[PDB]
Amino acid sequence: ENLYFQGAAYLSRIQRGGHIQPFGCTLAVADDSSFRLLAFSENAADLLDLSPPPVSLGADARLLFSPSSAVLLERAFAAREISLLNPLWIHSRVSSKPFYAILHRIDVGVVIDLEPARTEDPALSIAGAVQSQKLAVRAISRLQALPGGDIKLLCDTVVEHVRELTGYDRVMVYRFHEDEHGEVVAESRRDNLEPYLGLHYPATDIPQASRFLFRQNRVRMIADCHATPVRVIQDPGMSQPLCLVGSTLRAPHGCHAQYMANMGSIASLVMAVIISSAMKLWGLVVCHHTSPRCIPFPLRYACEFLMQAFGLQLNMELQL
Ligand SMILES: *[C@H](C)[C@H]1/C(=C/c2[nH]c(/C=C3N=C(/C=C4\NC(=O)C(CC)=C4C)C(C)=C\3CCC(=O)O)c(CCC(=O)O)c2C)NC(=O)[C@@H]1C
Repeated sequence: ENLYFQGAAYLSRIQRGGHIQPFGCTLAVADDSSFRLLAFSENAADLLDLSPPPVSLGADARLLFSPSSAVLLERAFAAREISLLNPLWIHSRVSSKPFYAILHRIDVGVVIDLEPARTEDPALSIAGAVQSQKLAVRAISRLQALPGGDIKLLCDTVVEHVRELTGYDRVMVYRFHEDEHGEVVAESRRDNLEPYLGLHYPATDIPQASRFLFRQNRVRMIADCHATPVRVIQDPGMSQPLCLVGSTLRAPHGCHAQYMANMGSIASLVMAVIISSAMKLWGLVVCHHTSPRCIPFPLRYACEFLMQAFGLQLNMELQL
């Protein structure tokens, strides 16, 4: 309504921008049991230690990974619901470098985001997975244990639990006003950082396109706003840029990358606060770091279900 004069501003370059963040790599793979590579980020061979090259259009994507990894991929692709197995713990074929693989389906096939695992030891990997999930359930029960009719205390508790879970320098709750401008209504930050609590920002800083995408893609991580985006090489038969809207590694729009650089938020993690209207974006939990940061997928998943629990409790206290 207030941003009506923008139309669908930015939506095409956010959905199909052609670039990923360099901390990981992306593969698009045929969804017909051939595992043919349809597209790959130009850094894939480098990140997989693999410089007919194994990373080339039409090659078998399974041959990038260890033989036991290929079996997990075959299972995940054939599963009734691909999201249930995310993330896969898989190894590159030649170097045995471990990755979390996050799979999703698009128009043309399956996208695989590969995020390097910053531990080889499987047991410490499991210990990280486990601790996060149990931290989210603990956070959720602590939100359940909260005296009702106090949205401010709910927001102040959320920011403390998310800051302990994620380790970001600054964690905020950003609430959208009626006129679509926002306000920082709760903050937990490193004590040598200037507070943003109580600050108001124009509606135009978060365009309708971005607000809309947060309904389907509820958690977005940016590892380094200064990182050079990586282009996607695609099969010449694809008539438009790959859909990256569901990718964990989608590069920020250059206007946002510059916004983050000007704010000194080198890294961010942004999560949707969704309530019933059938669903409304009430606000965001916005995490900033003053250095690069890329937390493992299991911690981001644990945040996502904490945020579902926050939305439901918030939606109860609002209808009440
Ligand atoms: C470019 C001309 C204009 C513009 C575009 C733009 N913004 C976003 C998305 C976001 N903008 C913010 C804003 C804030 N972050 C903060 O820390 C604060 C203070 C609390 C504000 C107001 C946020 C949170 C997002 C979401 C980003 C994310 O997903 O992590 C986009 C979408 C970017 C994309 O790639 O998805 C775009 C295009 N921003 C401007 O300021 C210009 C007017």
